Amino acid sequence: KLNPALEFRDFIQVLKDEDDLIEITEEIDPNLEVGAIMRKAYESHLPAPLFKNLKGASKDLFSILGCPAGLRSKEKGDHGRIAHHLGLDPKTTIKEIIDYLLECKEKEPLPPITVPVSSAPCKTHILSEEKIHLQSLPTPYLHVSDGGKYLQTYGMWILQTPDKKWTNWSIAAGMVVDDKHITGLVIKPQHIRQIADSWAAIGKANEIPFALCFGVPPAAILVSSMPIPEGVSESDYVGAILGESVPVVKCETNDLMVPATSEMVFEGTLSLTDTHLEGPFGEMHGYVFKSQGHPCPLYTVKAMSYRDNAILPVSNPGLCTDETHTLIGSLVATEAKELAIESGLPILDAFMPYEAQALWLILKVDLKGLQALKTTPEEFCKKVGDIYFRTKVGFIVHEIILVADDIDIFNFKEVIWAYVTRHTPVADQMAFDDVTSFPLAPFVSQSSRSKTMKGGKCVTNCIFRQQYERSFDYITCNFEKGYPKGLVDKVNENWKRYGY
Amino acid sequence: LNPALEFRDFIQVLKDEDDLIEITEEIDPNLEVGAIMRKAYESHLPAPLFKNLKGASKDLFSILGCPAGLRSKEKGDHGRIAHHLGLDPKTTIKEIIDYLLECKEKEPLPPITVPVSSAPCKTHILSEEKIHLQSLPTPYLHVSDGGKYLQTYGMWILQTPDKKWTNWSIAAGMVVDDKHITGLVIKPQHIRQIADSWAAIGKANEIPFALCFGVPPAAILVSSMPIPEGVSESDYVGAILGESVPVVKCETNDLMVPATSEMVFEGTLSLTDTHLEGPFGEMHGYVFKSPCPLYTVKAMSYRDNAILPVSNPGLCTDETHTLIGSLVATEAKELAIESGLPILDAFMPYEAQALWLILKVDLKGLQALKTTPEEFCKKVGDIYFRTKVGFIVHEIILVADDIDIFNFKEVIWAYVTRHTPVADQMAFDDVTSFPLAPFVSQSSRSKTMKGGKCVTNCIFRQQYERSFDYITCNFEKGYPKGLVDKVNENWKRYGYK
Ligand SMILES: Cc1cc2c3c(c1C)C(C)(C)CC=[N+]3c1c([nH]c(=O)[nH]c1=O)N2C[C@H](O)[C@H](O)[C@H](O)COP(=O)(O)O
Ligand SMILES: Cc1cc2c3c(c1C)C(C)(C)CC=[N+]3c1c([nH]c(=O)[nH]c1=O)N2C[C@H](O)[C@H](O)[C@H](O)COP(=O)(O)O
Ligand SMILES: [K+]
Ligand SMILES: [Mn+2]
Ligand SMILES: [Mn+2]
Ligand SMILES: [Mn+2]
Repeated sequence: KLNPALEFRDFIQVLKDEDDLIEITEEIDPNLEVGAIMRKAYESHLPAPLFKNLKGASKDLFSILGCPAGLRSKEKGDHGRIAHHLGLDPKTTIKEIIDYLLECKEKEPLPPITVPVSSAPCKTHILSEEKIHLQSLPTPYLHVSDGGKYLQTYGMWILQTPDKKWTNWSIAAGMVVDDKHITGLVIKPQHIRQIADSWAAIGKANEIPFALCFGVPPAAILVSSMPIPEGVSESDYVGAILGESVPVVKCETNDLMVPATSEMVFEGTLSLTDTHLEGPFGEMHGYVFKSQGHPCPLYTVKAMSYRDNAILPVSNPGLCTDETHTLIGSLVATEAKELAIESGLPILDAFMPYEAQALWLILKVDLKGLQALKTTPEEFCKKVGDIYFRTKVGFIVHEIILVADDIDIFNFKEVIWAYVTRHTPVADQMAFDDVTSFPLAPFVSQSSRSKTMKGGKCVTNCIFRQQYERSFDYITCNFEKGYPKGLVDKVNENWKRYGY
Repeated sequence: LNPALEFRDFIQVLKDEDDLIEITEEIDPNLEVGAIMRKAYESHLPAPLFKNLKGASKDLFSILGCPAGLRSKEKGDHGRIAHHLGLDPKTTIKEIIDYLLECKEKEPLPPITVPVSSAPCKTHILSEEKIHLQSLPTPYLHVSDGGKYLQTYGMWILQTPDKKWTNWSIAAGMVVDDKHITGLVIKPQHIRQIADSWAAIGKANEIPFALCFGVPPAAILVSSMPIPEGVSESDYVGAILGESVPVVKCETNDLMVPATSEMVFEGTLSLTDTHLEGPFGEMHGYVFKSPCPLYTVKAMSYRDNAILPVSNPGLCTDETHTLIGSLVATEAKELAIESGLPILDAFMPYEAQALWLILKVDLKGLQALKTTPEEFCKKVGDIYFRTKVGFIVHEIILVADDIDIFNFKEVIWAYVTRHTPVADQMAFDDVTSFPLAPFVSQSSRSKTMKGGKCVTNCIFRQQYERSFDYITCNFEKGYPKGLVDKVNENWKRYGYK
């Protein structure tokens, strides 16, 4: 019996059973080759590559699994890979996946369970400080012009507060610096930064304990990507999704708990006072820019542990569609739907289209609910923007687009139609000048707005004026919706006989 | 086969390409014609030729639908459009546009009168009391249309009182009763400009016209193109064809009609005698439940087994996008060259329902102007939105020369990643609005008819000044060609099926 949500290796096996994984046995260079193969597979929605013979590898360190949450063909279920991180039927839609995650918020949180070390495959091999050699690993060089090799693209950073009440799991990119050090972005408003600032506040900025875990339970890596509330430990919600506690063991060199079935675990201390230049790194909007960036904190690795024949999962970001659109975007959408429900807005669904590179959040609006409020477009846009852009859930989003409930927001052909035909350029767009800008957006990073970090965000009204007051019946001029059902069925029936 | 010159040769070349289905079973012109057309358009399928319409006579008529719809890439996807011009069927939309511009530099060839005996449009001739427009199997195209639309891919002919300008153009035309048709006749369209000349000398109620169906395909393409005022479209159609269009006189007035037209209607137009028109399903995808001039039909002439060509507008992609959009883009490129802007290409993406005009900028030419985003956006908007060529266009989008503007994947990528919402958009408040845009028609801007247009800057600030090298993070552009080729070569050996 396979349990893909609880075991990374069972997740591999079910993708094999669905012919959605290719074991590549010939020699592949971690320098560019891995990365280009991944981009080709993401962009035509093809099977996930599993590289078994990397140039420079040892028997144990490591294989690479690329594209762990890319899209695949509609026949097998196109979001199948996502659905298997949650233990759901491979044909489940992304609307359904979202509404499942919201149901699991109502279930009892189950905290992790400690198990004996001999039951943790992550403890099979252990390396102390003098045996750590990060430059000897077959780490990938993923994009032309990247500043280094990125070991950490699909692992889980684990940090805990000084008072021990909140342990955080999240994903952020991590670059190998030298034989013992990794560096990466630690920016507001992310929780990794909030926890580090709390270590600085009690005098320990140069010695923050961390763990970095690869090939965790798939449900854990997906909740690592999700912006749940401050103070809530990811592990307890992951337990609710699994229906059982995640099994964990303690680190060798600190008090943190790591999943027992991890492929690889790195441990150490993070310093906010000892910094290094990071990047460049190809990013979720499709670009490598040569900008040297701010200097970033340094992670010092002091121990590692791993399984026999260990597998590193990898994400290679860029043009749609990859994990930075299917996870970051759809998990912002999950929490955006939750926020509409708690603040009383009449939203049926939310979604971040892949074609818009996770910059556009579409809200599908219930028209009876909207009419009950007896409001105007100007007041509704302000209320919505104030809810979303002044909170952490809104951070990556630069344009919020409001459409009526006759639009399938999960179909980008319906969304681009409503966008160009139902909003007046400029006049139907409300600017928010004083809110936090998203620094990765290229129109921000490559402007003066990078110095100031405020504004450039908008709410765009694609709801007709009459739709705020009452019913408004119009015909949509295509085959499926423009003609009555009986005629559609008759044309579909006689299609062959006509001569097609 | 000369498909640019003969409508029946166009139908045959489509037969030879398996791009035409002769439908022989009985089909109702009430909704069924329309629905079949929509299904064909939307999956880029072969054009339906309806041979046995309920209510038809032997001669009046069949319907060809989807004459400038898209087809499979294997056959050439703009093949139908290339055939209107006599070009190879795999010619790209880029090459089609550039061909139309090269044809502006050839010598115009005015029409040539031929004998009435050699002219098929004269095979059958009806006099005034033999006109019965309600006995034609005219299509009822969209649910909630305000009536039956006979004129959707025919050619209106109007001439100035001095005889020096003959205009050919397309505009929708709805049957009102047994003798009368009504259509939109609006500024700034040449048909309104010419009608107003007749009103100015006291003949607003008796303007001669003709209406022709199944014209030479090159003529129906130019009829949809905004060429300059006072140029008779016939003369440029001649330059395109490499010969004069062959024409014959109308029975009841002095206008000349193409000799091979399937059907010709003749009469007088009145601007002061109005009737309710519409609603009609339109180029942006809607019928809304929301008073135009009257055309009096006084004579008709037609071929044996005549064929009415039909366009049914709606969602992308149909003739309102492949012709109206691309021919605005053709004239938009001509205006850039004439005004001196650094534009390599222009296109109106079909996905944006012909509301978006994308302009591909040459960065060395832009850098040579020593300008800013604010000043360039003003310069571009002032050229386009204040002239007839910019009439349908509500957003102009400026991109650099690394974007293929003919591929909508790269357009939407550039759009969302390279402009700051609002701050990088310049509103034009005092220019004329397109009254068909749904955001205009369903707001109080329907009554003012000004504003709601903008130029959106999608060129990075540094690209106005100098080189700017970044990597595009996909497979074919992100990696060296050698490595791209190596991966493609070994793809099957890895295990991909
Ligand atoms: C799935 C995923 C999420 C990335 C991500 C990537 C992936 C594959 C990469 C590694 C390919 C590239 C860039 N990533 C970063 C990122 N957030 C961040 O602060 N820095 C990052 O470097 N994220 C988002 C981050 O995981 C979410 O915002 C979480 O909500 C953070 O958790 P938190 O709410 O506990 O802070
Ligand atoms: C190809 C095509 C073009 C339509 C058109 C359609 C098609 C199929 C229809 C019939 C399906 C629906 C609506 N159309 C109208 C329209 N222009 C207009 O003034 N009224 C219209 O009703 N046009 C565009 C018109 O032909 C262009 O604006 C020309 O440039 C007009 O020529 P002009 O420069 O000589 O005035
Ligand atoms: K998280
Ligand atoms: Mn968190
Ligand atoms: Mn004209
Ligand atoms: Mn014309």
